[PDB]
This record gives sequence, structure tokens and C-alpha cells, in this order.
Amino acid sequence: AALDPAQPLAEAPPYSLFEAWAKPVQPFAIWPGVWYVGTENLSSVLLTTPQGHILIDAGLDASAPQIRRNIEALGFRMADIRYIANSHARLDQAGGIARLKAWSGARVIASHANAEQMARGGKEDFALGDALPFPPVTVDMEAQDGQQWHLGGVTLAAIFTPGHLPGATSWKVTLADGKTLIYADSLATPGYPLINNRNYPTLVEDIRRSFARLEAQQVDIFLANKGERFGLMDKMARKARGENNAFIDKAGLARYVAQSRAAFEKQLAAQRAQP
Repeated sequence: AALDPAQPLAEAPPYSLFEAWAKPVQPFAIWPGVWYVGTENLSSVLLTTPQGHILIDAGLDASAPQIRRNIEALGFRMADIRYIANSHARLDQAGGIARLKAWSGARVIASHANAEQMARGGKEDFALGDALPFPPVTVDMEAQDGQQWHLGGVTLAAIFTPGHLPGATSWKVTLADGKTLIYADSLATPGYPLINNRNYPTLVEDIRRSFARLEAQQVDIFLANKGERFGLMDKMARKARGENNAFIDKAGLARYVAQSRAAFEKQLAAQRAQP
């Protein structure tokens, strides 16, 4: 939407921060049928199935060739990716979707608000304005909360978790083996003007509802859009060394919400107390 000229914007993080987070890592398996093909801190998760694959998120546009190489290094084909699902429509997660869509022929799945922002190539961000644009994408299938997709025994379900952005979306995956997985979107509000933000007036009520939404979900494997939030690098090394169940963490999601809640309320409390 058009931004209110009376509403101050947050300062975007420097692109150098995303570049550091985009440092490549060797792709690896989180669990049978579940592959990590992202970077050190920008998550991208491939779900493989006998009827095609699902990719969650795509990193920076500059990372697109590396993600394709990671997918190919594991032995899979871009042409077999049927869906690309997006958590939130900023360059850190959607920057490479345009190129990965072109390379795969997949259909992109995203919430309406993420679809609108992706069509704008990241511009008119309620918090960042036009600070960090990326290649525009036309979402093929707009997701609504609770909607489900089925592919070769895998179920992909949208869990709306607004706050980081109005369209921020978490994803619940049910594998054919019965194991469950949540890919949690960010709950962070770095540099955000939180209180009565004219570009996003329901922000704090939304993010508090997103806490409870994720807290009401119980799964086996906790993943997030940012590696640091679920111990990606530590778990990756442990599993390579022999810890098959390194990413099994039934309390992981609840722990993430508790941490995110405490961090958010601490920031909001400081802004509320501003003289």
C-alpha cells in the first residue's frame, strides 16, 4: 500500500549483513526427504517426493546460482521442483525466487500481502520503504491461513504469522513418514517503530497472536528462516558426524516463541517508556 508520509521508516540493515548471512554452506540432509540448500544463515529447504519437490524460500538473488548448485549437488533437478513457498517477501528470503522460478517452472505460493510486495520487488515495505529491492515475482497461488498443498505424500500447510511483515507466513510440513516439521518465519522487529505505526497499525496485536499461533503447534523438527534461530550450523556438524536425530527437537518451536516473545516485549517496553 501507499506509505504514510507522516510515518517514519526503520533503517534497513546494511546489505553487507545479508551478504555475510549468505555465505555458502555445503548442502545436507535435515531428515530423510528434507534437505537444506540455503546459506549459513538464510534458510532454504527442499522437500523431495516421488511426484516432485517443494522449495521453501530462496535467499538473495546473488545466491540463486549457488542454491541451484546445492540442489544439483544433492542429485536433484530444478525441473522437478513443483512449488516454491515464501515465508516473507524481503530479499533475504524471496530475493532469488524469480530466478529459481524461471529455472524450475515451479508455481510460487505466498500470502496475499507477500504476493503484493513481491510484485513490487520488495518496495513499499511498511518498515523499510524501498531500501532493499529485489527481482519482482508474480505469485502463482496465493495462500490463505490454513490452506494445504499435497505432493507425493507430503502435506504443506500455511500458518499465517504476521508481525515481521503483514504477510509473514510459517509453514507446517507433514512428511510421508508421519514426522512433522514447522518452518517458522521471523518474529523480529529490528529498528521497527512498533507503537501505532501508521503503515502497519495492528503490528503488535498481530505479532502477539503469531506467538500464540505457533505455541499451539506441536511438531518433531523445528526450522526457521534464519539459521541462528534453530542452531543450524551446530546441528549440521553434529549430524554429519553421526547424530541422525540432530534436528529432532519437539520443544524447539516453543523455545523459539518464548525467546521471540521476551525479546519483542523488551523492545516494545523500551519504546513505550520513551520520554
